[PDB]
Amino acid sequence: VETFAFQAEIAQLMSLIINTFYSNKEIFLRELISNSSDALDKIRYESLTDPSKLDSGKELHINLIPNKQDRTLTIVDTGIGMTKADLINNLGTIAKSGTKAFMEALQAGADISMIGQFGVGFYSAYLVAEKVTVITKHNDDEQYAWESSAGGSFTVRTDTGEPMGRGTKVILHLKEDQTEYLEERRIKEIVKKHSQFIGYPITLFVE
Ligand SMILES: CCCCN(C)C(=O)c1[nH]nc2cc(O)c(C(=O)N(C)c3ccc(N4CCOCC4)cc3)cc12
Repeated sequence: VETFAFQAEIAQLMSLIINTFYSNKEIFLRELISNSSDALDKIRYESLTDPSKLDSGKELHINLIPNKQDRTLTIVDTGIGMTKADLINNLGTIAKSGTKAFMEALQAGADISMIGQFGVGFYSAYLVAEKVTVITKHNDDEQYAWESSAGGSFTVRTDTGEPMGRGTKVILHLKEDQTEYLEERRIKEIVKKHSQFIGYPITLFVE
C-alpha cells in the first residue's frame, strides 16, 4: 500500500466540499455518471482504429449498485479505465487548474452544482461519501485500487479482488445521514432529472 499527499489545491477543494453548507448534494451522481460516460466515449473512439482494444470486453455500459448492508453506492462502467500514472499523477496534475478556477468562481457567486464546468466533478463524491474507493483496469496496465477518506492523503495498491476486465468502479462509502442515495426511488428520480440523455445503458441493480 502506497500513501500519497494530494496536490495542495485538491486537498483545499476536498475540505471546501466537506465543510460548506450546501443542501443540493444529489448532483454528485450526475458528475460520476458523466465521468463514466466520458471513459466509455474514449474506449469507443479508440476501438474504431484498434478493434483489439475491446478484447477486454465489448459491452459499453454503466451499472448503479446500491448496498444497504455495506452502506455503499457503487458506480461501475466498462470505459477505458485508468493507469497507475493517471491515479497517482496525471489526473491530479490536470485538476490543479480547474480546482483553482472553481474555487475562484465560488468566491464570485458560483455554487457547488457548477463543479463539472471546471473538470473536477469527481470530488463532489465527498458531498455524500466519508470514503471513496476506486477500482480501475486499463488495457495497458494492472488492476489498481485507489482510496481516500480525504484528510489530505490517498492510497494506491494493486487490487487482488475480482478482475474487472476493463473499466472503473467507484465505491461510495456513504455518510450515515446520506442513505437516501441507496433508495431505488431516489436514484431513479436523480438519473431521470440529470442523466436522462446519457448515451449508454444505465442499469440500476435491485437489492
Ligand atoms: C485520480 C483521480 C481519479 C478520479 N476519478 C475516479 C474520476 O474522476 C472518476 N469518476 N468517475 C469515473 C469513471 C471513470 O470511468 C473514470 C475513468 O476511467 N476515466 C478514464 C476518466 C478519467 C477522467 C475523467 N475526467 C472527466 C472530467 O474531466 C476530467 C477528466 C473521466 C473519466 C474516472 C472517473
